[PDB]
Amino acid sequence: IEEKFRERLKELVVPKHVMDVVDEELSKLGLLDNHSSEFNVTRNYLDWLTSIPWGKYSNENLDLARAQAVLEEDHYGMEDVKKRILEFIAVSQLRGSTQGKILCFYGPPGVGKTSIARSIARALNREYFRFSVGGMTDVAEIKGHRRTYVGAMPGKIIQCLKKTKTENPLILIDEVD
Amino acid sequence: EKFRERLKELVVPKHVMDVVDEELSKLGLLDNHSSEFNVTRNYLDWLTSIPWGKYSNENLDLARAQAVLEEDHYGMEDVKKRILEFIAVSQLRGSTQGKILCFYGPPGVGKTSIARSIARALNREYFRFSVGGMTDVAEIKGHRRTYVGAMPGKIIQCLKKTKTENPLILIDEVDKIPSSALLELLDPEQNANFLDHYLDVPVDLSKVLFICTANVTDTIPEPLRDRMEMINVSGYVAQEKLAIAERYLVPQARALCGLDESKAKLSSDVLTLLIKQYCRESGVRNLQKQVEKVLRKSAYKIVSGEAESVEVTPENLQDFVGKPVFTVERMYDVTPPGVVMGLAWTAMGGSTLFVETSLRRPQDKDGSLEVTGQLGEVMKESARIAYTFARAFLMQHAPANDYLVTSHIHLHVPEGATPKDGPSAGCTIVTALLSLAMGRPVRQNLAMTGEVSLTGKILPVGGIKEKTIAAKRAGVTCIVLPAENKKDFYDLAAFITEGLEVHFVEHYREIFDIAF
Amino acid sequence: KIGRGYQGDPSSALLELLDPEQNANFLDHYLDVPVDLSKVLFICTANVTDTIPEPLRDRMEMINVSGYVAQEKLAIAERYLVPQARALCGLDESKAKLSSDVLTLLIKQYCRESGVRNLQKQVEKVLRKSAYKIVSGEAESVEVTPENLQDFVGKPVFTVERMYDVTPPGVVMGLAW
Ligand SMILES: Nc1ncnc2c1ncn2[C@@H]1O[C@H](COP(=O)(O)OP(=O)(O)O)[C@@H](O)[C@H]1O
Ligand SMILES: Nc1ncnc2c1ncn2[C@@H]1O[C@H](COP(=O)(O)OP(=O)(O)O)[C@@H](O)[C@H]1O
Repeated sequence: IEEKFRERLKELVVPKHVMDVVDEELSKLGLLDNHSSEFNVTRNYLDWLTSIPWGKYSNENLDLARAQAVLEEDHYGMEDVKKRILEFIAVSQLRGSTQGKILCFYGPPGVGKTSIARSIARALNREYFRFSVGGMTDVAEIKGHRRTYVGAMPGKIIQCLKKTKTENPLILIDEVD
Repeated sequence: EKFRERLKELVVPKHVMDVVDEELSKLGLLDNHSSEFNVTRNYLDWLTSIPWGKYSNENLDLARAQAVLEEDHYGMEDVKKRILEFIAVSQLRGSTQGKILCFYGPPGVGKTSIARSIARALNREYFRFSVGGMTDVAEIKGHRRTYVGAMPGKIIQCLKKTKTENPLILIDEVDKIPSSALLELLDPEQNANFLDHYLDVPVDLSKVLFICTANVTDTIPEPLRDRMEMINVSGYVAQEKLAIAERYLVPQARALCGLDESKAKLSSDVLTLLIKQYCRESGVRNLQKQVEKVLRKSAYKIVSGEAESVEVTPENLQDFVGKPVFTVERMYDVTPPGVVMGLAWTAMGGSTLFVETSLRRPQDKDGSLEVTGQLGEVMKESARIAYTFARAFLMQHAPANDYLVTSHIHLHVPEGATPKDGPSAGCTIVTALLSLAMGRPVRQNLAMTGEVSLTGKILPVGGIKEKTIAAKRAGVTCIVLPAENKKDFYDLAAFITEGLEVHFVEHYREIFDIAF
Repeated sequence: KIGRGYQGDPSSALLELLDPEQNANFLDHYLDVPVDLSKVLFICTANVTDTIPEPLRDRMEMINVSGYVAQEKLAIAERYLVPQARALCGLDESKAKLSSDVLTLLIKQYCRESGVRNLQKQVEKVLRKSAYKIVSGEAESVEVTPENLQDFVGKPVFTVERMYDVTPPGVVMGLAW
């Protein structure tokens, strides 16, 4: 029903283009015939559109002392990673807005890269999603399929957004090599 | 009403009760016997089917757990010990829901029956559903009520069948699997709140115990691997295959075929003939197939009028199973010069191989070695390294002996071993070349295995269990192993290594001394 | 039935028809009364072990039906194939006869596949080639000999093996399977 979709947006900050798309799809749903193929298509589409956290951010811990304690508590050593996270927090504190970076941890297996990533998420109070690019070989697993095709599921960043329900999710891409 | 007393007997949650009475009043606007009537009917039937508060009492008692585990299965002492450790840890922690157990090993070892045994031991309700390339979520979560194909799914069907909120769900063949659905099924953050598609109301899968089985772990996704505790289930030796067949396989199959003991029999001798001839695996799957074949043909016999009571002795066995396969045996009872008995760890299991060498041209210029056998790059490298070490060893030990460095040899290693541990025959190749160069045959009943480096260090190998099993089965009295496999050889059993003079070595020189 | 897409017919719709426990209440969309198919013997055929979805592949019991040896093929050709081909082409046994010798030769040099279809094709070809003569008036009767068989079935597809009444110093006889 259009009610659920209209309501799931009342707690978001939806951009104008997304709102245009949602409105035209809702009119299309109103005009379509129930439990038909096109209706299922438009329903799945509106579901995925209205289950994106459009203006929601989680509130981060910017206290250097507490973050440093949380880091020193879960892992020994790793001074490069810990200094990098502390500088990240200092720069995010010198501004008001939230910051976005792209880091790469490389090293032998079993040295705590994934675990320190989870600990960084805990210290920053962000969410935490991880997907593997370990051997994947189809670009659709990242970019998504059209709506025309039968399977038609959106990527994996869209799925991590829908899951974490926030826009500061600390994605972890394992095995990029 | 039927549905009313249904929900009255069991402890319903409030939101569920609200929704069910809502849909019941929605049917109250009667639309008798239509699509929108039977949809509501099936919805309410599934709802009053699902158990809501009722559960099964558990039993974390180690004594009864041990009794059940030893009764339901033979052997598997280490797997049983791991199960008891899990049970004790889960009694201490009290939750019994932390990490998922996953048994892996060769096919036919009965890692699917351990789940039933565990359900019996924990007094839970068992349920199994397999995941072989399902590629869909509709098996787990189901379909929507709008589709003409409207099914709740595997989980809700399990709940309706067990009538229990805390059953045991085995997941078969994970390594053959769609996976994100399993993640949402196993993660305790969302098991407590599980959403079926055919049932918009959620469900609580927090007290549910999940087990997994697989054939190999490498193909299981690393997300799941991070969430499973792997238990290794190994194959059975012939001595315990016999016990399994006598106590479980033959009674089960005789029940399957509608017979009983007074009409169809299978002696220990014919059973072990089956085990050693018509089956060369590490499980009991092919043995179970052969036993079912025997019993089906015996049933046909006793129906056709003849043979009111049939007996299968090792002489009339070809009437049932056919002609003996895997009959080929030791190729050399006294090996000539240039032939050595190595041990191989093949796919099916251990084997004994006869590495052979022969001069090929009549005897400046250097000699040459050509190698047959379907060898790969690594195995050709191993043959070259062994060749060079044997050359140098001879030119140091017998400096006047000119055989290796001038003659043209032909080496043949039989094609049994896996692509890995192919280099395990290095000491065998070196000894074959030395035995050919000198005029001496190798010690009489002597089998060997182990890797050799360019300077003669004896490097460790795998599959010591299979290799010593095949070595004993081939009638070998003296076995040679690398020195880093002392643990592997001594920690396997005592009824396998009794009359077996074993020699552990580190460099090749002492292999030479104990082989000549 | 390769793949299951929009309400896939291959497996989901058939497993509940081949599952021993499910079918006892078989729900058909029309005639919405779950019926029991308990006393029903299901025989499936295939020509590949794979390309059967595993949820069925484990429900059935694969029975292998391998090809035929030359003497099996000869017995089949004499019991069934030649009489049926005569009944179709309308030729009597006397107007054209196929000895066991010529049938053995045909099998040995023309039909070395696993089934009997190519053999039936060759027998039909011989019989219709002879029928043409009977009708065109020439050769009011026909006899097929291992010498003039090339006139009915063409030149052999396989190569003939040599034969040595006295073996030279180079050759040795051997038995093959
Ligand atoms: N410096 C460290 N301090 C504490 N634990 C560590 C450290 N390094 C590794 N570990 C432990 O090793 C385990 C496995 O590490 P993991 O994160 O799987 O390595 P990888 O980098 O391959 O993902 C983790 O559970 C973690 O607790
Ligand atoms: N140690 C054992 N004791 C009793 N039965 C066994 C044992 N090992 C295997 N089996 C038999 O093997 C069959 C199950 O094989 P299983 O190991 O489940 O194969 P898979 O692992 O491929 O599912 C069961 O019928 C079970 O009776």
